[PDB]
Amino acid sequence: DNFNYKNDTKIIFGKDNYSEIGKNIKIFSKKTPKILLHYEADGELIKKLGIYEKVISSLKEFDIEFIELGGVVPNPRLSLVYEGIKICKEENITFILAVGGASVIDSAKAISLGAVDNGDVWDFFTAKRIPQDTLGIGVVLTIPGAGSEMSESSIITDENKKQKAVCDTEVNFPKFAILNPEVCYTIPDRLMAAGIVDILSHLMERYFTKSIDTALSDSLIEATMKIVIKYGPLLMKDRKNYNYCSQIMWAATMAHNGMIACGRVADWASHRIEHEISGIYDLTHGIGMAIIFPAWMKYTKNIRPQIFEKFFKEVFNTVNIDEGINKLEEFFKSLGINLKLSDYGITEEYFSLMAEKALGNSETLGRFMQLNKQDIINILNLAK
Amino acid sequence: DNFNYKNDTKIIFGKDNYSEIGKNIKIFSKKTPKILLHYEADGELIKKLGIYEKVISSLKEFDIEFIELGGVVPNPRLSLVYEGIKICKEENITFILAVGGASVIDSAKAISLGAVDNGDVWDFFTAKRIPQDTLGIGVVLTIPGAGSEMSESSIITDENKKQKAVCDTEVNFPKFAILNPEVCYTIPDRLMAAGIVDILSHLMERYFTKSIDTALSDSLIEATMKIVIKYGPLLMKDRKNYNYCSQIMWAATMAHNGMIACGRVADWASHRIEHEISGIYDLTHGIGMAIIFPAWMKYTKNIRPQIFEKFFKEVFNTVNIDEGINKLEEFFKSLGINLKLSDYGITEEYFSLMAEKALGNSETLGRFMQLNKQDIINILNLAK
Ligand SMILES: Nc1ncnc2c1ncn2[C@@H]1O[C@H](COP(=O)(O)OP(=O)(O)O)[C@@H](O)[C@H]1O
Ligand SMILES: Nc1ncnc2c1ncn2[C@@H]1O[C@H](COP(=O)(O)OP(=O)(O)O)[C@@H](O)[C@H]1O
Ligand SMILES: [Fe+3]
Ligand SMILES: [Fe+3]
Repeated sequence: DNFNYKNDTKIIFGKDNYSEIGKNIKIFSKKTPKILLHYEADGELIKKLGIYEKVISSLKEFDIEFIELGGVVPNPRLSLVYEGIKICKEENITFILAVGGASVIDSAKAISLGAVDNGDVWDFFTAKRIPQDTLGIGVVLTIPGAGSEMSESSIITDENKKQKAVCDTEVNFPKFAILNPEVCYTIPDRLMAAGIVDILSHLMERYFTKSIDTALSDSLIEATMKIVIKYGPLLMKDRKNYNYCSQIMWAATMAHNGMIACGRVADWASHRIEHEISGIYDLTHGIGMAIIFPAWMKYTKNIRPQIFEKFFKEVFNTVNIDEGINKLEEFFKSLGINLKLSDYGITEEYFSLMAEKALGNSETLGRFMQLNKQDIINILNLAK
Repeated sequence: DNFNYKNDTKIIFGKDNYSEIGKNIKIFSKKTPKILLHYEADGELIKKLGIYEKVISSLKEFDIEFIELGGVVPNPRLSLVYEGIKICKEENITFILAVGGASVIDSAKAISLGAVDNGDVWDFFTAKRIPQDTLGIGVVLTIPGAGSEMSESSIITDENKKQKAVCDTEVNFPKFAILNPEVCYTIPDRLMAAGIVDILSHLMERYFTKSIDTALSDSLIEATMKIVIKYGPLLMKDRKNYNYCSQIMWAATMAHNGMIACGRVADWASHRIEHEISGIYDLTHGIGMAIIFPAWMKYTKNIRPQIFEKFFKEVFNTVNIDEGINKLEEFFKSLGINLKLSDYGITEEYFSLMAEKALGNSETLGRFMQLNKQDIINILNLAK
């Protein structure tokens, strides 16, 4: 149970600090800076929220020239990376400012790769060549989900082949990421609640593990989880509260940190099951992770019951798995979330279809518990 | 209460992995690698422990040429950095492997600065010039104290001026740090116990703070502290237990991480008081941090009692400060440590002298509580 850890992304955390955009562009861009401002669509949100302008007022404040590129799709297209690469070689862009969420942060990362490369950028997603440099990006995050602002991955889709892929390498690490919890305020309720689940789930998938000798790390993952459990409901009912937003945003960041999860095997079973509820139904990840995970832990409560007893003792102050599973259920409902799939008029109709697609060509699925097709149907019946 | 965080030092954590020395030298040294092996004195310990050879067997395993430099003093001298710089320009050393503890890790860092600089290296400790590059170092840590293996500081002393100084900049960050808990085994008892106190103390100095809105971070610092409290005594009585050593070593690393302490004001009062007990008496830091801190928290128990109630609830499972201060006292004794200065035949003789030297030219000392000369004498009388 050894492990390595790197993460060089600079964290600029806090509020009323919009100068550090400029400052940090100067610090990690060569020569004189000239940047690309990247965002989903035509600035429609970042502008409506007032980030756009205060962004611009930072660049002006620092004599930073800049072209803009827009038109990002929620799952972004190499269509537009080929666009942005042309522009960074054409206009000698020396640095890119991702303003938005993970799917512009993703597109930004892939432009930063090709801006510096001689060949085609797919070869870096194709598993053909391993990029050895990028220009470098700074992110201004508007929504604390998934942590692409601090990761080494980029998730793009080739729509004319519509084969999607990813590229995972230490070059993709942002040079810096601005994190202001104020951006949490304008987020809609059901989307805020699902992002609080994503954080807890990210933590639980690493926590529930067959690994041993993990006490310290157990403690840290417990601490973050417990904070998500305490504050998530408060933020839900006090959306503009900077403190509440700071604990939550900071929790999501730490959840994405391999210092606290350090040499322990993550189980992705709940993720994959949910992936296929979301493939056939219009349903938000986080909401599906609140209906499935309790189903899954109910079905896996016999593998290492001790590590379940521990979980619920540390986090819900109780040694009975049943009582604690229900407290976790109750905590999900305290963020607006109905706990069953029937409640979303999802029926048993495609449980079979979903279970086959989840397993694909494998026979089982999972690490904590190896789960086969009928196992998965049982879990879906538990969550019905 | 905003904050920034960077740390690019690569963590290689674990056991039976001595190849990664070689591997990681290849990865972060230009061209073909040729390195400097740096250590205290003439390899006397690292060799006696068998690190020396398994080091060499990694470099041979990787066709890595290398000169050696030895002769480090516990508080190291620019005498020898001027030596090692000459050799890295002379023999085109492209990378340095610090094998040892913080005072060779320190000397290594200062050689890495000058190897790449045109002028004198003092100017980087003098506050005259701000270095903009180093060659780069890898550390193999033999003792988990102070965390210089992951810091940006280097503490050298000019003995012919015998003015000591430091240089703190993002270039000093090791490229990688090998951390194998096995190195804990051979450490002597009183020195292992004091290093367990250094870790707890490092955490407590950041915990006890006038800052607010720090719940998540409170939780993480509690988690680590609580682990140091649970495992430290076990490691003390089972010195070769890899699990126990892994939690403790990993705790010290995290204690040195500004993700868990994030935008909170550290109080250095206990450090400074202890510094002057150690200036006049032969006494190990960690042991003096176990006699002074309880004295100090007794004397500061009225500032924000709530944050004391919290501390002892989360860490010693009790809401009474007195009961908990005594549990912390008892925990110190459970590692071999007598709790009073009288027990070391330290008398009240220089309490006055020590209090004046601690304050220097300032009138008070501290952030949690402003402590004046008599205040400090009171704390020393509490610890007598
Ligand atoms: N600060 C914010 N306030 C309100 N809505 C936001 C904010 N950030 C993102 N969104 C919205 O959330 C939806 C999906 O999130 P997205 O921005 O694609 O990134 P992620 O992939 O990290 O969730 C988008 O339609 C966008 O409208
Ligand atoms: N793995 C180890 N086993 C035994 N003794 C050690 C080990 N590492 C360091 N020491 C000893 O500890 C003493 C002081 O620690 P030092 O190595 O100077 O670094 P640090 O400054 O981090 O404590 C030295 O005299 C050395 O003999
Ligand atoms: Fe997930
Ligand atoms: Fe200290």
